[PDB]
Amino acid sequence: ADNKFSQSANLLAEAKKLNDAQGGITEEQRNGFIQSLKDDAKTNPGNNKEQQNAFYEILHLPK
Repeated sequence: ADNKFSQSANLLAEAKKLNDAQGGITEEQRNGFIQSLKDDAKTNPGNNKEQQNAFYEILHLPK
């Protein structure tokens, strides 16, 4: 029943490890995460407002 969580929260944990193992991602790498957050989530009203919060954590970290 852990399917209601968007992959964003999963990528939060996963990218945390991935990025470190890669030795810090470059600017273009994050564009390969932005698409991975929602993929094609249709932009569900309210839901994506929630997704936006996770979006805010992946597009930048040292900035």
